[PDB]
Amino acid sequence: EMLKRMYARVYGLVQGVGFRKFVQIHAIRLGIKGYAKNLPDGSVEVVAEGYEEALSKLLERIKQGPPAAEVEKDDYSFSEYKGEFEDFETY
Repeated sequence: EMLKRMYARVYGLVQGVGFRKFVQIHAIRLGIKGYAKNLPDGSVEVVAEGYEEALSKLLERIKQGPPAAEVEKDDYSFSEYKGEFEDFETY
């Protein structure tokens, strides 16, 4: 398998810092589809599909965030590609 589905969630100073826009820019550069979403607890989740290597690159960016973010904690999982998405959105 060359494709995967990734789920990731980050905590810390991760909302109001341009995080979703940052993830989207990187996802589009990497050819990844899915979305980034602000959650009510202050965390951000990302659901993404595409080449496993590209998803790993996107995860490295997710772990860092844009310069105004500070990611304190994360979790993530890679599972079977479902072919669910057509672009990369934010919510």
